[PDB]
Amino acid sequence: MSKIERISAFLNDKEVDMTFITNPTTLNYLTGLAISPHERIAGLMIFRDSTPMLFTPALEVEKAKEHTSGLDIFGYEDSQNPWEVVKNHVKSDVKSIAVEFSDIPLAKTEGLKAQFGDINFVNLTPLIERMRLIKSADEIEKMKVAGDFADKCFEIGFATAAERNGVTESDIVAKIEYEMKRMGVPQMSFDTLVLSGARAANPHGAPENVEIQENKLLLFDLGVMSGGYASDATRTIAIGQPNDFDAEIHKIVKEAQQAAMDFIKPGVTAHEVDAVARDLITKAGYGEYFNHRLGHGIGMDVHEYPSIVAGNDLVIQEGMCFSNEPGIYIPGKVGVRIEDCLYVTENGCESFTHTDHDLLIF
Amino acid sequence: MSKIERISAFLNDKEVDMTFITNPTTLNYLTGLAISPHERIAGLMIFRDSTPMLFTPALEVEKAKEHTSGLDIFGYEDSQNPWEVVKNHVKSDVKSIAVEFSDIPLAKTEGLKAQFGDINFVNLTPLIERMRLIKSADEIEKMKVAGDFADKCFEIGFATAAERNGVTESDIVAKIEYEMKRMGVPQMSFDTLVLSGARAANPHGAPENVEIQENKLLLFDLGVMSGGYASDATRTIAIGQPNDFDAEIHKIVKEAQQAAMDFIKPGVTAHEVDAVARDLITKAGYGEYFNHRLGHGIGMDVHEYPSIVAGNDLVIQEGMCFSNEPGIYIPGKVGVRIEDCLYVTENGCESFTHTDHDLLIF
Ligand SMILES: [Mn+2]
Ligand SMILES: [Mn+2]
Ligand SMILES: [Mn+2]
Ligand SMILES: [Mn+2]
Repeated sequence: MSKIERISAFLNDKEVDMTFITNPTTLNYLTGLAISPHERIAGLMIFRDSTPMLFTPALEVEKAKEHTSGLDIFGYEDSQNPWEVVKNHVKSDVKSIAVEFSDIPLAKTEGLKAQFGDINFVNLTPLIERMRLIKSADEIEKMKVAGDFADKCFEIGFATAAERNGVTESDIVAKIEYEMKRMGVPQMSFDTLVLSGARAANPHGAPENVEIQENKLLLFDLGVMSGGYASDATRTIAIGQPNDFDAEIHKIVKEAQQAAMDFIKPGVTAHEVDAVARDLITKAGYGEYFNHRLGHGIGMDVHEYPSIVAGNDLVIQEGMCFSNEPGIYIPGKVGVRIEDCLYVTENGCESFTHTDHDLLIF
Repeated sequence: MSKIERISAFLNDKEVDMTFITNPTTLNYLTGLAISPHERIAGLMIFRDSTPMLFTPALEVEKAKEHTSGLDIFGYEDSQNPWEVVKNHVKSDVKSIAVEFSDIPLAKTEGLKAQFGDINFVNLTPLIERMRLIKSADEIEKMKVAGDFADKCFEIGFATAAERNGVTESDIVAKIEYEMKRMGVPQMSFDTLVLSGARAANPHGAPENVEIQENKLLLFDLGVMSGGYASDATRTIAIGQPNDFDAEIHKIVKEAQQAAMDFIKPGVTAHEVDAVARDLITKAGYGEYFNHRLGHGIGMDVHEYPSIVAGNDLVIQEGMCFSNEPGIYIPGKVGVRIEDCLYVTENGCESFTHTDHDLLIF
């Protein structure tokens, strides 16, 4: 039964009067409508036993009532005090409101207190996070579209680097984001990374206007937003023939990531999935250089639940989405990472990106 | 008054004990420290008669003394509770705090209340907007740098559309932003607009993957961020030879804009600046199709003060920075806008951009 009926069940169980939801991502997940309120006010109000209302600026009202359903919509003009309009549409005794503690600024809560009195505010964010851990088949299709665009990014990026003739890290970044803009993509899901040689072992490194080094490795970490959903992936290639040491580090990381991918299925635990990759790299003598958890969740944002880390005994179940991204980073010498995100099926998993994992030579 | 002296005199006049300033653009504006703190806590604290203090995360502590002087800097470890460090470091009594009411979220004012008690909060933002309304000489150099980048975008945009061969509005936008990226520009200051023929008359049109039209006009509205400051301009050209109706509409807009630039100087009012261009368009027979104010302010953002609009009797002063952008939009037929931003000198004004204003044919 619907997300809205789940939130309304929460309110009765905890004896809270209504919500006032403000985050534009949450608003899109819950209503289907992507709204950019910027400076003005917009809120979603859900009750224990009454029709949910949706309060927007006067200009967005008609757009909103063609592209949502089940909602009671009304608005306000710059000539009005918005909290007075809201007050004129709620005629009950409000003594508690559920809001999102990390998003709602002081002006909104004070403006709200000025009408309904001395409110007791309750945090709604933990329940929203929990509803997002399991994805529907409809959600997984959209994330598959974002994955296809991440695969095109690699082909364009490898080809741009192989032309040499003075090409730099920033030159390659710009060319990649040029092609995505041409195909209609609205933005990247995080800052695009292209790092040459020893520069790939720095955890704070950033693409700059430095020429890529011959006979060294090149790291690409990238991702896009499409239809409100995200993608994330990493691949490490070679520019000319590398030396024997750097090719052996790449083999270790490669086999470690494929072993975690052949192990994931419902019934195992997050701790166990981290351990497959980490034990393999530790047994080979490079444990002190794999210094972060194996993976993180993904969905509308690039960083959600669950956490694939030690000490987490959560049971993996069908529908979850998360990243699988081991690495070895050795300062001044070399750094390598290989990354996919995936979704969990009834007897296994499938990955969102398909580009080759081997050490290709350009 | 230095900027710090100005905040503190405010506190003595209003009987407030101290500040907790949190927005990173404000932080940069007041001290020269530009940091991106994500979810960790940073705060600037000024007093009525006592040395200012600055609270940052344990990382940023010594990159903070790189860029600031005269401030007692100190930090906190991820294993610590930040508001506790703040409470044990402030050894005077606090019952009231000045903050930025639009920026500071609920979790942070509740974190402060649990350490200091029942705080009375007071809004500092009206004062920052009054300090930002007049620009210093150093601020104007940086805005000129951002304006030159906008002239370079026009050179690139005209050339790309001259090539024809099926090029579209969205092809043209991608090439503009590609080139800015290669030069190290962090981002644009708003969504770039390229609109062809009758599509420029839509008040809500947007670049799309459709071929530009021969023998019609083409509109370019664009700007960048550089060094923490913004820019904004518009030009309108022709693709092939235009018709006589569209060329006379361009001439009317050209003269209206140039007329307002020769009028602006200290002493006149904002209402009078709007009327100079508006009367010219009205007397030529198209007043019904000039349906927005003549300009807005510019600085760190593109949406600040003063407002150039009927009814605003504010007096213009040396050092104010605003836009000058009349236009005519006739549904189904044509749209033209021409736009510069400017700074007011001791006896006139000067423009931030220099690209030609005439109707050029590519
Ligand atoms: Mn990644
Ligand atoms: Mn990742
Ligand atoms: Mn403007
Ligand atoms: Mn503009």
